[PDB]
Amino acid sequence: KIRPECFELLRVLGKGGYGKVFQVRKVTGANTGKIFAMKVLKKTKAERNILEEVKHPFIVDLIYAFQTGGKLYLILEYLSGGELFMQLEREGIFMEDTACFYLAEISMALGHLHQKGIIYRDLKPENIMLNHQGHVKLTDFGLCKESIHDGTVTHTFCGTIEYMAPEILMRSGHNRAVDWWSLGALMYDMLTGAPPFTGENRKKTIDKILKCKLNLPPYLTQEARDLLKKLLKRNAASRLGAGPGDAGEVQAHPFFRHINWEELLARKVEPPFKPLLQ
Ligand SMILES: C1=C(c2c[nH]c3ccccc23)CCN(c2ncnc3[nH]ncc23)C1
Ligand SMILES: [Zn+2]
Repeated sequence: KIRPECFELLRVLGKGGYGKVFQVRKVTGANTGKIFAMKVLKKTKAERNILEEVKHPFIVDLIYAFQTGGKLYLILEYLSGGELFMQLEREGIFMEDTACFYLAEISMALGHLHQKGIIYRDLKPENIMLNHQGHVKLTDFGLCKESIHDGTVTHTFCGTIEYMAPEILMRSGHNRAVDWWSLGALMYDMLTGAPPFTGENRKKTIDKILKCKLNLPPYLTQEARDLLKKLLKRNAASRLGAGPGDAGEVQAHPFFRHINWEELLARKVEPPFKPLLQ
């Protein structure tokens, strides 16, 4: 039987309005000494449900889950590699091979989610973690990681909306196509140093995202520009990935022509950055 006393708290990894995350050490049972991430939620139901259903090398693992008092406890694999964001922040702009690597792993995680009817919605780089090897882990399935909350009910607009598809901002209904939009916004951020549609304030950013007039920098390879054009489109249904092939359609793009998907998935491809060496 698992309970909070089975874990000593080592440090605060993050704290939001609705939850808090610790690095923890288990001190009982056969995983004695094992390090985990512990997320504590003040009761969140769809989050646990998703993690119990998903199982993929590029999606974070859920080890234990329990509730005691008013709190829900998720015990996740500890990811020492930090946020994808941190790497983008240090590098300024990714080389295309670099960007390619991460987008390729991500696209596989998204394939898995969609096959199970799950939508990630928001690929802002602080929502993508790296494991100790430097491989991608999607981690963000909870309510909202923010301190101050937009509106007073729903949590779409709370953090940056710079990677969110037009139809999400409009609340006009949406599907998995939004995730391929967000992949394009992430890809654009990686390659250019900023997301595709930014304003001076909130209102303007939304307006630029809705107008969706893409500026493709001339510096990028032909294959990169063509993929970005195919991802960042207002018409959700016409996005690469929006069709029957889902991730398949995206993975077959020339931009990924050097990817052995078998090797990538087995994590036998060397990540461009190794957190243990940094
Ligand atoms: C950052 C997180 C976070 C930051 N601010 C928050 C506010 C509310 C809820 C969560 C957060 C969450 C995930 N995270 C992780 N770090 C390391 N191993 C991890 N395994 N699984 C997740 C995880 C670090
Ligand atoms: Zn919020």
